[PDB]
Amino acid sequence: ASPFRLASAGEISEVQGILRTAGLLGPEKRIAYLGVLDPARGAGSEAEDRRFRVFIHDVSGARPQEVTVSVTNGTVISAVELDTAATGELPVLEEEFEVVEQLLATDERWLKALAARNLDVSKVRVAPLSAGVFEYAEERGRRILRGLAFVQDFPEDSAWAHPVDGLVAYVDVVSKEVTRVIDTGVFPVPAEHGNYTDPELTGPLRTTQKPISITQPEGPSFTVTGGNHIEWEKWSLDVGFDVREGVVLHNIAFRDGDRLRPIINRASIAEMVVPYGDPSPIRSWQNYFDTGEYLVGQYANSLELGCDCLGDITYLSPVISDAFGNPREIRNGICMHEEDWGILAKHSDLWSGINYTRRNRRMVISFFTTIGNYDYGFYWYLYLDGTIEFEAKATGVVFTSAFPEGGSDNISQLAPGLGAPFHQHIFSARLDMAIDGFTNRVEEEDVVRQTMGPGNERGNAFSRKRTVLTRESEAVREADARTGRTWIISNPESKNRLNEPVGYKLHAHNQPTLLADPGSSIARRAAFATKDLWVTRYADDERYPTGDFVNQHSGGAGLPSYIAQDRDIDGQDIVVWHTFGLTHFPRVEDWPIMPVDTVGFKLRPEGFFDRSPVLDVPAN
Amino acid sequence: ASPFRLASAGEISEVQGILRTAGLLGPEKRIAYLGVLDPARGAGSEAEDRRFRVFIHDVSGARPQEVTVSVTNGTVISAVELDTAATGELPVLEEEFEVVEQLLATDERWLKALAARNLDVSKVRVAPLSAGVFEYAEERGRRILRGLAFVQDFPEDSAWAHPVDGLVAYVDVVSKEVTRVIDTGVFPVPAEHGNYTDPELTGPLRTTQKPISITQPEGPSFTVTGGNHIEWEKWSLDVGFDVREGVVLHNIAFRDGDRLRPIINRASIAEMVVPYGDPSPIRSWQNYFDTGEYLVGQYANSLELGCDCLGDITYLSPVISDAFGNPREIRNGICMHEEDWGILAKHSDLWSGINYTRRNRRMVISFFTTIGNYDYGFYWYLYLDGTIEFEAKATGVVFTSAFPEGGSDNISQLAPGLGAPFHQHIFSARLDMAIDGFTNRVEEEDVVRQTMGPGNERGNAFSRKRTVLTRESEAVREADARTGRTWIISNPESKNRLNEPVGYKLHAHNQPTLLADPGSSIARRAAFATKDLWVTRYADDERYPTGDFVNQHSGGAGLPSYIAQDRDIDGQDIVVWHTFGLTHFPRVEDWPIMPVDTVGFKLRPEGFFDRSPVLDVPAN
Ligand code: NI
Ligand code: NI
Repeated sequence: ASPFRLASAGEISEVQGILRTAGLLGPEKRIAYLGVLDPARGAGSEAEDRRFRVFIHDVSGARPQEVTVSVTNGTVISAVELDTAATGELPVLEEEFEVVEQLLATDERWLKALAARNLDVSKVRVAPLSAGVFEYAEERGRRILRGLAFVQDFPEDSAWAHPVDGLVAYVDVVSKEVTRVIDTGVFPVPAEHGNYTDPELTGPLRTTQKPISITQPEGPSFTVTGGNHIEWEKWSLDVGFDVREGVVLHNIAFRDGDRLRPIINRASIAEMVVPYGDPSPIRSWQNYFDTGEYLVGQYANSLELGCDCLGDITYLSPVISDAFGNPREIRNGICMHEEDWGILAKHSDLWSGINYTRRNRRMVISFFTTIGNYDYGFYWYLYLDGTIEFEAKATGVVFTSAFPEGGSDNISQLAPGLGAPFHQHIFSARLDMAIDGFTNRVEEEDVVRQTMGPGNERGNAFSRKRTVLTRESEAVREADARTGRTWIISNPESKNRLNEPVGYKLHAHNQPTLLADPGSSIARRAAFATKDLWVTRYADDERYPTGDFVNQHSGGAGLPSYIAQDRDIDGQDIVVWHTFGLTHFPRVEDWPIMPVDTVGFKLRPEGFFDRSPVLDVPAN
Repeated sequence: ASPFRLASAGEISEVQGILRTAGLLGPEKRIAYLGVLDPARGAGSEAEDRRFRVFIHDVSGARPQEVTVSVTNGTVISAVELDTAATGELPVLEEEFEVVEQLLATDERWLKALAARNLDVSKVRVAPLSAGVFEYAEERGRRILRGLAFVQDFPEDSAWAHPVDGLVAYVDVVSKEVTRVIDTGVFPVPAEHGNYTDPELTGPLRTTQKPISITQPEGPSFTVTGGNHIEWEKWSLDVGFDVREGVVLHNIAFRDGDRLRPIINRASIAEMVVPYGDPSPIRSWQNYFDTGEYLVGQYANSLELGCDCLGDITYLSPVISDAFGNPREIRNGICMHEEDWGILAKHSDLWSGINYTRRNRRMVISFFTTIGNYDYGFYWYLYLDGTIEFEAKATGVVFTSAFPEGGSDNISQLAPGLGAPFHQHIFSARLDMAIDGFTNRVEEEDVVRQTMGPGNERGNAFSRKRTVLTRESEAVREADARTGRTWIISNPESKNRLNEPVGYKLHAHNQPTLLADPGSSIARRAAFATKDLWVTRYADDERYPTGDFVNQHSGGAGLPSYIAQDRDIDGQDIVVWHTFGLTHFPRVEDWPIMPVDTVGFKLRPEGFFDRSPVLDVPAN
């Protein structure tokens, strides 16, 4: 079918065979990542080559390998051994989750720390946390996982309510050694439970909510063909899914009359990092790259009808590979539906006597993932007027600690003795731009204030200025909410009827960027997060802002390296990388389970059309 | 019943009778403004005293009067004659709108200007606009309206497509004299029509949109008692309606257990200003205060079921006074409904095996108004988690001009020869705070970055700092998006279970504030718009950020005068005034009719509750 169709179970199986029948797949080999590759840059590509990229880990301790197979041709295109100390470790394997707790349970240092706290080892849950890169020389080259303990009073108890502060362990997951156990001192383990389904906590449930029924008696207005191709209200796109990025949007275009006009070639959340701002050595190394290290697509939930997605929902069940190369389906992992969006346009004109009102609607493509204590909803919206928007919804259970006696400048109190370390959830949307084709350019537009005087005697004038970003070395931009700064992506060789380059304007939320000291390890490893907007020249090997192997990578791996190429981006095939995130100082209201907090960005047509593209929407 | 109930037709008729009886409402008198006053500050009130404030205009040129009557007691509490040259003219009367075009139709200077452009006077519409305060000394003390011409080719033609640039006229609407006709030169009058209902422009209407039905089989979850008292999912409030302010929310409180806890005593949009940034003399005086000068409430549309408000809607039809004191009902002028709001909270816990998902909902209270070419929707939202939000939706037809041949730094092109001068739509939300009562304070909270070194060896630490605003002189604040600046309103005498003062945090959108030069007439008249947040000590006569009389009134009233009192606001009855707006550089997509653009703000609980207030929300 389409070269952008979702990976089939058969294709995953065929990859497994190909790797097996080559000595790449076997006994101590585990697939840490597998995903289909996007078609190469071309126009008359009438020869389909479905290729898959795989990261293969070796349990014995042997060197991992990056292999690209061709499923169409049943071949191995490349297979390279990786020097992980140089290029970074492979993505954390799901099967290594339990390992940190298991190994620590027989460690005398650990057991001693628990005994001192009178904690039963069988009730101590341990979180498999990414290690990052700090001052531990012995960790370079080794696949380390750090562990923080949470007491679980019983099977259905929420362990997050009972953090064990003053203690942290480091574990080499291949040699299976507890490399270290640090105990800075005993902290009271918070006693209150955070069991949000416990009637004693919830109280009598409300009986006041009457139903809100959302139906489509004639079915939805969008069509799904070729498994993942969507056609909706002039919009056209292909919904892809990657185990690392999650939902990826391909070929977003708009049928402007006779033309199917491209806007965005590929849209994805290429990275997601959660840096913590607690200077306690128990947590100061804590930075979770949910997308890069853990792979958010891998953990997508199976969304239930009527609970997660309301109304007329069309589901996609993406297929992924397990650690052995067998295909695993994520049933109902992606929701697709259209929802009413209030008033689109309205005017009651006195002079003409015409009263006009039209309703708005948006196509929604979403999924929800669970990464330990956090749960994130990723939502992509396409609007009738041409607006494209992304929204991330952060919920789950807050990552806890003990609340220090005498307070804290970096931790807030949730319950008696229970603290919540300050942190941020920072995202990177990778937008492979295609405004009316690939010849694009980006301009930074600032509102311009004018001084009262000659030519502006009443001092009421205000303007705007646009600065073209010509080389990558000038394409690392910061927000300026004060001057209403935005960035416009245009095609200098495609003019609208008023002879102006067609374009789309990116409206950012202007939330704070990475707060960590610039010389910090996280500042270097997640350099993308220190600036709001980056523009690079497209390159098939530049996929993530943090690089291909984020786990225990030293620093400067992605964007800072690409940007260093200083390529021409003025009227070229370019990619926009927008950093946006939430800064959290958890409140009592976030405990025991946090209500959704949101962040995102949007792009609106800016002289893309010759007039409003919604004049043909009826009153119905 | 409740002293916060909406004005009834009988009450308005009684005010008329009381005024007539007092000799204050003879045949030459007109009611420019009539509204019910809120109950006085207190507790033990001795029965009801429904009072109404009225601004009385005199068509014969006599001085207007401000009068307060007690409709309950049949008395005039006060009546004072106004010196308009000093304190400001009364709001524009609806009847004076038609006067501008009518008077100009027989003016020879006007006729000559039209003849020079070959325009038929019977086809030239004149947009009657507020005058402002400029260098025209003869205007001081007179009621002036300025006029800009638009050609209307036929009865149902949209005149905005055909602006007549280079011409403007000033008219005294009382003495009925054209004071000035300015013609700076002819400009081609744009020829394309902007008729969005013309099949020739719309093209064939889409047949692709299938229905989205939203119903509530068991009715809505909120209850309406006493005409305007709403109770929904723990929230309690009274929906009032004022002709100047539009929808006003009273006594917003949350039922936390046995306690009905107040949050906001009164919330309204106390002012709106639309300044233009085109330095052409034809439009450089252009600034309307839709709320203050025109009274947005009197122009509220009657909303259509299914079109304007989709779902199970409960309408309020507010009653206002006509120019003579007779009651007039705005049928279905306010929509009240609850809408589904996606996911509220979600977590799939590995350790406990418990998968939890809850849906969100919001109570919506809204109205839409039309003032000339603009249509604005005002939306207030109450969420399950305790969040309060306001959203303004700006639509209608763009205010046009000619597009200068050699381009423009202050006007954009929409169609051939058609321009759209740059402008802003700035709002002022007046929040009379009552966080767990009237003893409140405001703190400005900035995220704090920390330097790597002693105490922060890994350079990951980040904090927050809060500065209490103690006196009015230090309560005029600006946004700082870069440092995640927010403002927290707390009650220093009411502490949550963790012994922290309860509070609510205001999250602003950090959009650009007033762009006009600080020395401009508009910067002084709309002084409130130059700053993001102001905090004043409550006073019953400090109602609007611009004063009681905005029309043709210079600086001297409003917030700048209030603030000078430098009152104590640290743990006192205080009022928060938040400026938030849209900066518009119209684009081709905004022509022929503008798709909705939005702006707003929200307040989220900040340690107000002892834990999440939505744990009792059913699975459903
Ligand atoms: Ni968080
Ligand atoms: Ni506008």
